[PDB]
Amino acid sequence: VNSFSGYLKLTDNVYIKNADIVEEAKKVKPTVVVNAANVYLKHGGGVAGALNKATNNAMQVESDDYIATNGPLKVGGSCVLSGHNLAKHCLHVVGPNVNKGEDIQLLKSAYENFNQHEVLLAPLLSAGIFGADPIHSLRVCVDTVRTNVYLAVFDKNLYDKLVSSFL
Ligand SMILES: c1coc(CNc2ncnc3nc[nH]c23)c1
Repeated sequence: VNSFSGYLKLTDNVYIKNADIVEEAKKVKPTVVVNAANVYLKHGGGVAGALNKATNNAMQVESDDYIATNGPLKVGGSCVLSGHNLAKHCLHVVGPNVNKGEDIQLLKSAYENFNQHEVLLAPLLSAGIFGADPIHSLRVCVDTVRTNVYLAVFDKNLYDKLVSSFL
């Protein structure tokens, strides 16, 4: 049993809810929240801008030190940093950005990072400001992630379309 409430069960391991990921993290304080990161960990907008704002910019300060030491992530890659006031850990995952011309085949590699964690609160990778089709992102998630993933989809309209169209 875990603390996640109000989710629709899609599969053995994948759950979904119309919820802003920021407010969900603050309520649950999950072990792992996933950020929709870019390779520079520049948390300007979308999910990343919203979680960084909720940490009062502490996520960005930690991220800048990480990049100064290690250099940029890979598209499809990840790193584990603090969850600050939102979670124990934040898993920063880089899905391909269609609005930068990145290979959508990298979306499966991105979701494979989730398998290193038993339970996660996450957004749909490459959705929102990253330009991919969220229906596709949900299909790759279900077909790639084997650990228990709780998805927070804020756009009520999109949530209803994801559920209605789910095979
Ligand atoms: C209300 C509208 O957006 C938010 C911040 N959370 C958020 N932003 C963007 N994409 C999201 N996906 C889940 N939660 C998200 C709150």
